[PDB]
Amino acid sequence: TQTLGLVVTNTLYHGIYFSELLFHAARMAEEKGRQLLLADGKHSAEEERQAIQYLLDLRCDAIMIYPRFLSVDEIDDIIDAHSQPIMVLNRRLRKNSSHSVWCDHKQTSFNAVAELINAGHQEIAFLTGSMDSPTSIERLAGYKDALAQHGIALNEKLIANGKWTPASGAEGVEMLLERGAKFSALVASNDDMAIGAMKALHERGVAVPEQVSVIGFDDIAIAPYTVPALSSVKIPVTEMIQEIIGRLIFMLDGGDFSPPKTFSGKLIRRDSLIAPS
Amino acid sequence: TQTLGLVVTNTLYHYFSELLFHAARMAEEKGRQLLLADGKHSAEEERQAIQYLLDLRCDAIMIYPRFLSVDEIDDIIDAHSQPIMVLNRRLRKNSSHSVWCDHKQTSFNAVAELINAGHQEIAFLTGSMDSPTSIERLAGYKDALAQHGIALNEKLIANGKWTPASGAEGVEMLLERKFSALVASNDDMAIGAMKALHERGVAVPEQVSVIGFDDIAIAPYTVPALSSVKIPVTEMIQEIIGRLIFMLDGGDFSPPKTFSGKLIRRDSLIA
Ligand SMILES: OC[C@H]1O[C@](O)(CO)[C@@H](O)[C@@H]1O
Ligand code: NA
Repeated sequence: TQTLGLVVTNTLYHGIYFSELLFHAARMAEEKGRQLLLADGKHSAEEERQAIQYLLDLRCDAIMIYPRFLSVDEIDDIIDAHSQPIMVLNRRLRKNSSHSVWCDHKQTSFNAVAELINAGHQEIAFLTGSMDSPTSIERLAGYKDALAQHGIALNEKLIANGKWTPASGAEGVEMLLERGAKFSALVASNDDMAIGAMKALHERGVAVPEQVSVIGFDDIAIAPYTVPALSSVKIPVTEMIQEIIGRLIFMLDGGDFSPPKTFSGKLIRRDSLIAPS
Repeated sequence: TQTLGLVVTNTLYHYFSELLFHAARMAEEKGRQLLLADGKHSAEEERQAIQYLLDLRCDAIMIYPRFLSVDEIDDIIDAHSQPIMVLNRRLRKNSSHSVWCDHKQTSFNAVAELINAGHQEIAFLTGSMDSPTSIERLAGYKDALAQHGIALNEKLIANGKWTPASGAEGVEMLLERKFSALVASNDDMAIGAMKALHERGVAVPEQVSVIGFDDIAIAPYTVPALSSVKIPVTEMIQEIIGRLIFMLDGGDFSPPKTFSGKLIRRDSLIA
């Protein structure tokens, strides 16, 4: 039998929803008659690398790595050092670019922020995710680029560092309100923080969306059911997983590495978003 | 280093988020590698998953079964010297190899806490009826009523599917037929239910009190904040990983620990 190996970091948040990604990977492997193995990549570059080798030494025939910590170059070196088909999710490779399936998180963020600016929002708050996360880093970069491209000055008092948890959302908002710098819209780097933030705003008697419009990322199942319904950036996780797993199985059947279908999210517009007052 | 193998069918890869995070974290705090295999869609495939991991030289196995029966699981246990344990299922012979929560009892106790606070007409939204947890929560609800001794009304009960959309749909159904509290089988459903109540302009908790099960991270941040039954998932994972490694470390098996849920009262509930 052929086995597909998955390596995924033990982080509380994942930019590509983990149970969703695992579900579609498992389903795809099952339908194509492959066994699936997932190894804990744990929580550092070194352990992500060791988990890849571990799976090979279990005779996995192909590997999908979803790494938080390994640098692009480290990933390219891994791919080159091995004969088995190895592909990377959520990171864009420099040398082995056909081995990546990636979503331009920076662009998605730029797009959500640009939408706020074109709806009339000049003073936009931003809640970051953890600073060790590529996805968090890209979203923040897309926020700063959207401001700078629209001739809006960057003010770090409008950026609150968060940790992907609802609590960090509520606390990030309380911190921004105490800072006193005015804002008409808030972009949270995931839905959990956006929900925490809507709570703290409601508690402080700040109307959403009337006084502050809110956007998250992830488009979680509860987003249409928050009060008010949460506008959110949807990532094509399912598509992305079917691509990388489908390609890895293609390789095992004699396929070759063809150029990348790249991906982008879409902002889903719900009641938490409107023009300023 | 030693490896702990985890067999979980993909039909459960939708609580699962928690288990994976916590099993991995707890394996790393103890210096072990976690490896997971997919139990797929049959007793034979779950069995084969376990054997697969063993033949890859995992040192101990945890399974979260869907298809394999306990008779079947007890026999797998007897046929292997490697520690093999089961999460969320009660074993008959090797009960010490089991980590399980009495979902029917904690459901009972939560609904009872509603009765004692003054509720008499209590609505109930089920999870998917192929899930034992779903069965047991319904069961615990019907027991608390019958025993209080409020008489079961099948009009106060709707079928859900564990999703927020199904919670809203369930409430929509219920509204086209009188209750002061609503019990949702998970938070996700509770949240969709509160959305449908708000949409209809039914006041929560003033008109309808709402509780869920799971106590998810977002619960305190909903509007109103969601009252929920906290299951000790983290503690149960710590227990199963801890016990396996105890076996590996040379220790031995022990009578199973009892885990109970607890109702956390928030703004979405009153007496
Ligand atoms: O989808 C979430 C629900 O599904 C299950 O994983 C299987 O019954 C439950 O443990 C959980 O409450
Ligand atoms: Na994280």
